[PDB]
Amino acid sequence: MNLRWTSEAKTKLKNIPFFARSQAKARIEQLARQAEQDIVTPELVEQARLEFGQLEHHHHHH
Repeated sequence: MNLRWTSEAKTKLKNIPFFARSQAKARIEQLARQAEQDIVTPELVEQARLEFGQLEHHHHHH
């Protein structure tokens, strides 16, 4: 069900907004499967956090 979260990854997950933490967790663990790893690094956690940052610049319109 869940993958192996590193201590650093756990901390990184905490740095993510609660509203999107479930969202991010789903992304992070899916990214781990993209690498076929059972253990998620804080780097994967950052990736999910970054992608949400890139796709959302607050004013999503012109």
